[PDB]
Amino acid sequence: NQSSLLAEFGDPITRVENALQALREGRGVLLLDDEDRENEGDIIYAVESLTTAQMALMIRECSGIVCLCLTEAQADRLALPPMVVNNNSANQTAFTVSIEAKHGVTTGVSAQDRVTTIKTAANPQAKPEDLARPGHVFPLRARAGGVLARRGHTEGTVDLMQMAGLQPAGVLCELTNPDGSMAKTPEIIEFGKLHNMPVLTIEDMVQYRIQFDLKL
Amino acid sequence: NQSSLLAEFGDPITRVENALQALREGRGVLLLDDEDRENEGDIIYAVESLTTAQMALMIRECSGIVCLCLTEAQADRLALPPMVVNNNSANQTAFTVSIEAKHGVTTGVSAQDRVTTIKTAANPQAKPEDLARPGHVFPLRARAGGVLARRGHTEGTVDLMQMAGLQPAGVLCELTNPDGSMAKTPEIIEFGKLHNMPVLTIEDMVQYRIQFDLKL
Ligand SMILES: O=C(CO)[C@H](O)[C@H](O)COP(=O)(O)O
Ligand SMILES: O=C(CO)[C@H](O)[C@H](O)COP(=O)(O)O
Repeated sequence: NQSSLLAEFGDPITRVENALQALREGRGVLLLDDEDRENEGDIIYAVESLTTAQMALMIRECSGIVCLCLTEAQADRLALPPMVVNNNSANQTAFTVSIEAKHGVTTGVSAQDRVTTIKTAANPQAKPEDLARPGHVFPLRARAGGVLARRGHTEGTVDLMQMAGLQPAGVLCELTNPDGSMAKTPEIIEFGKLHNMPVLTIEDMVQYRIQFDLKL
Repeated sequence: NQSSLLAEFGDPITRVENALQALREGRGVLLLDDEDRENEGDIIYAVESLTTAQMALMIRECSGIVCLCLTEAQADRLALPPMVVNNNSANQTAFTVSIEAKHGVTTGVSAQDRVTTIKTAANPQAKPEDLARPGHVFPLRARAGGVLARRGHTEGTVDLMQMAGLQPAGVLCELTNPDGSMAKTPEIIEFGKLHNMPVLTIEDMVQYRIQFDLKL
């Protein structure tokens, strides 16, 4: 089972604390949502410490559709409305229009270029004109309340940054097996051991936020 | 130089003919745009013969942002308007809203799921309701006239299918080096030898279409 498989990463509180410390150290984490939801594990990195090598790993090992999780306030500052008015995706994934840094990039898709765009968008002083649309980074609007309002990786990403005392922006991408199928828990666990990345779940975060009374 | 490097794939007419034959055989090709444009090589596959293994290779080896090149007529049939009204991307890349098959998929990102979405969208009998929006496949509207009107990989993709007598839909994705930088011509050539994929350029296609008087 999953509870049993994740036991070696510690108990739920420990899994959360280890993930937060990894982010504070500039390392990535692996976040699983509910088994009855997507049942997928995303690599998560903080934007603050994001490097080209970390983006290259996401591209190499994940779906390649690398998303930028923002607060509603930051997406509003950037003038990024939802990509679609009537979202009928299964989870109502909150894609805004896609973005490219207006300056400092070329075609936008290289690992370096994606980082430039992400840092440009996540800048607390950013303005809409700093970003061209469309582009090759995919922002996502986290719901107010985080994982206590919506049990998505989007909310998990922003909550992890806030809980770790980091600027409230992170990137995510779904871990993919070489044959193109999506990684499930055993493969996620093995990837996290290989890359020294903590694994935790949305359920871990929810019970952690409830018990420590963690508004954000 | 590039002319010299591609000489081993044949002369320009031969490079085009070999690419067309590969597509007819269900194989992929590598298309380079102008050195002074993106200077990137895209893997191209025909939708008609697209397999999970081909999609997995694109995800593994390319940017992961896999695009579906459609005619204007097919995008209109699907009710896919441009993603952004005032496109200010550098090349005015003609992204529509992103799409997911409404049925037959789960999270949409697995290689199989992307193929299901692509085949669903490319179906000559498709209807808008067959696709959820947003999603994890990125359609692109090819300009009328193809590479004789716009020298993009988008037009190259649809033109190649039409020139090969295939249904006029193809997928593309930018070849990426493991370190996250974008592949340039020497790496593209080496990838095409490794994977038995012909390499050709947009310039090859333009002069080919002009000289053989090829409306499409
Ligand atoms: O679609 C996705 C990104 O492209 C993934 O599902 C991502 O994990 C965000 O979605 P959510 O917040 O719904 O879990
Ligand atoms: O952005 C892209 C896809 O995401 C690439 O540039 C793609 O090759 C299509 O663009 P174009 O037709 O302008 O060459």
